[PDB]
Amino acid sequence: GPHMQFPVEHVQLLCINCMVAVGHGSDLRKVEGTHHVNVNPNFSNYYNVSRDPVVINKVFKDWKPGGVISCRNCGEVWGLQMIYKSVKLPVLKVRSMLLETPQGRIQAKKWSRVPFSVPDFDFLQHCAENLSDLSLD
Ligand SMILES: [Zn+2]
Repeated sequence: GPHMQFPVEHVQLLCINCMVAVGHGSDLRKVEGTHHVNVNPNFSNYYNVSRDPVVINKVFKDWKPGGVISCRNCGEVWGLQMIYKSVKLPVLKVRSMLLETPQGRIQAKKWSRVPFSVPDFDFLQHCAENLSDLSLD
């Protein structure tokens, strides 16, 4: 029915091209609402960084560029890898990614249409998971 509803837990990160699931739509996040980046350690296996170092128009401050990302399952260049506070966050598109839902797959060209939710990168956690200066127990 109406009320286009699609939970992240229901939305999986796949390759519109491949479509084998390169991640989860509930494992990705946003960065200062500038560019969506799906965080995942096993993602490095789902993509290969180009040879060249930085290949972008200009460089950013809030974060630095990385390497051109390309779905290893297929190759469809997602974009480039971005680092922030020492966090490898791949910057993919919305047209290169597929949102597998129990209501039907969805492929947008703008995250502005993304059905699932995309929370910003919780640095507090990543910091609490990278520092652990708080506690372990
Ligand atoms: Zn691919």
